Amino acid sequence: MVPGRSFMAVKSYQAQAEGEISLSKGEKIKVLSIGEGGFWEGQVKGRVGWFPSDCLEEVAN
Repeated sequence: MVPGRSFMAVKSYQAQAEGEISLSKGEKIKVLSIGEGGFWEGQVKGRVGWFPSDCLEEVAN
């Protein structure tokens, strides 16, 4: 439900939809919105949109 802790991307992503955005391995993705399944909205070095959380991972380790 709209998390705060910034998650780090473990892999890059190539936007395919109209509201989808790309990603960058090692880039700190700041989630801003969420939906269902492994998909949610976030921000990456500027690029803010929708994308699969599969390419994202906590920043604990």
